[PDB]
Amino acid sequence: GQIQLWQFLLELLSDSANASCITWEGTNGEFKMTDPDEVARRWGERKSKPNMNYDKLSRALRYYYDKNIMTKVHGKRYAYKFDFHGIAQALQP
Amino acid sequence: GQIQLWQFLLELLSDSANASCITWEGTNGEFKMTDPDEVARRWGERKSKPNMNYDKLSRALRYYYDKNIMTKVHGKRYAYKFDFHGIAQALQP
Ligand SMILES: [Co+2]
Ligand SMILES: [Co+2]
Repeated sequence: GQIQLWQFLLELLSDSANASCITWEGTNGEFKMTDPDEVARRWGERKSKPNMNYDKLSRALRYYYDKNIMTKVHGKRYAYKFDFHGIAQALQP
Repeated sequence: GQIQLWQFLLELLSDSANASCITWEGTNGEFKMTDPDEVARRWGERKSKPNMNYDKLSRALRYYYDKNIMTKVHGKRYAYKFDFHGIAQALQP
């Protein structure tokens, strides 16, 4: 059904078989997209939106910064951090 | 519906109207039970297990240590920390 981008990333992150494109790395919440192109592609497939690429995926994450769901780590690139404040709220109907 | 203990605490944590019994405090994932007795009571009601109390609630959480869902902050009391490793896995069917 209707799965959301943040949920998709935790799905990918939940299995180290996906490490070639995405993996936890760092302290609580921190991950890196080892292949952002591949992560965008897989999302596009899942949400049957085959116009999806990395630029569009990066834009959609921007929405999540103001919701406190996650935040981009400035300085590093392709690095991000899930925040429990917003995730706990996003987890609610 | 049938809801899980870790799921229940995130629900409570999602709303600061519950601060009198449970609140985020600290860095990513860190929380403390301002009223552990109240938290156990509300759980018992939710899972229709009216034998529930703090001692049993703290037992149930110990299960989550080896699942990496959460950990107890040693040296403090009633302080805990949700881990995104285990949570990402717990969200999976
Ligand atoms: Co936060
Ligand atoms: Co961890």
